Amino acid sequence: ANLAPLPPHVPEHLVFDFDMYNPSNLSAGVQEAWAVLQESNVPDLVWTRCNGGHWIATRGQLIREAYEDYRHFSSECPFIPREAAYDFIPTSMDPPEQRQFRALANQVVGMPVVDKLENRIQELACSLIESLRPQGQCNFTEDYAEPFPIRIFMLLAGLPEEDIPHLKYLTDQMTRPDGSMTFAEAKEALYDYLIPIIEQRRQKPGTDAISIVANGQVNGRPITSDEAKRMCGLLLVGGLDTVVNFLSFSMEFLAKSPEHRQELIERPERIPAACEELLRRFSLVADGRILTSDYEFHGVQLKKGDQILLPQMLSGLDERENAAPMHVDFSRQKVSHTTFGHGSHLCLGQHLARREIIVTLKEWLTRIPDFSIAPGAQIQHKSGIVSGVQALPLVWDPATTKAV
Ligand code: HEM
Repeated sequence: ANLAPLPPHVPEHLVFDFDMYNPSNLSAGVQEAWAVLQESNVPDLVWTRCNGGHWIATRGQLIREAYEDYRHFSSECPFIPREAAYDFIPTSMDPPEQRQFRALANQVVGMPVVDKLENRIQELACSLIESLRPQGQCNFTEDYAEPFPIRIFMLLAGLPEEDIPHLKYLTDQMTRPDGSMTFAEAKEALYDYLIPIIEQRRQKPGTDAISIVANGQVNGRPITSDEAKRMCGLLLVGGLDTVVNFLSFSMEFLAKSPEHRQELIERPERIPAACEELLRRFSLVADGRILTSDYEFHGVQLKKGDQILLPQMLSGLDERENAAPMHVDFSRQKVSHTTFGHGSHLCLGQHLARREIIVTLKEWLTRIPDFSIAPGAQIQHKSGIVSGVQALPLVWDPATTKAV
């Protein structure tokens, strides 16, 4: 059944064979499918024999504690299964070194860059939405959710419009390969692309993200072209699949809940709070760490080299962290989640992501206030490191919409 044999140190009462790439209840919705790990008969910390065999922490308190404890729970191997070539920076690095590359990456996506970009972000959203508005329909995932983050990256990185189809193909192969290329081939292709641009902006710098990363200082010396390509790499792929799929869950829910749409139409000042609460409800990342040594964690013996999945998705859904966690309530006094992670790798794009989400909601709801799922359509989710939405066919009446 693809169950790896149970390591001898793992007690049988801790075994719960969850499959993170194919969970049992997927058709109920992917968050609901993962929430099974939080039923009361399910221990706080379990081992699944799926996918090579690995721990899962199922409660927000454990998830946070392990993300904090990078000395036991290392990022050198963050993906399950173990045999899954990933050299992006700073994602596979622990502190101390991680902190250098992080401060550099922060100069390109940090809050003040985000404030600088806000209306470029709005102008992109408006032109995307305006072109769909008179059609009375779209595949949201395909027609807005994908083109939007990749266009934001071209803006940040100072890259030409004409490169978008090829860059999007390459990033698409990394996360949903059609078979043309291996992951390594897509990566090297991506590197082929970025190397000359980095070399040149080392020499004639702009005020764009590649210029900033190329001309950076690590541990007292300049960044190597290799380190630069591997950072620039993460800056591209880190903001695509997450944003594309998050925007999709959020639009799917809004299309299914006219009352929540109405609330934001009538009170657009609530849109930043609604953004936070959507990020809790439709959280969607689950990566992991590797044990640096033997370690007893909450009464459970963990072995050096064990992988442990620490699902960022699960902290906000945990009923010990938020009451009625499946209920969407834009007025939650305390929205608690780890949707952007927790600890030293906390999402560097978190400020860019919130602006992307806020602007999307504000702009869509004012131009196309009333929209629904396409009659007959059943929305299908998918599950993995980044869970998401397969497609989102939306429809509206063009007469009910505003040219702005
Ligand atoms: C809904 C949108 C997003 C979500 C849910 C999300 C989620 C996450 C999570 C959970 C991590 C930490 C992973 C770990 O600890 O192993 C992370 C890291 C990171 N994210 Fe995001 N992210 C989003 C958007 C973005 C965007 C728009 C960018 C900008 C390009 C970005 C850039 C990064 C980078 C560079 C890291 C590495 C931080 C480090 O290792 O120090 N993210 N993100």
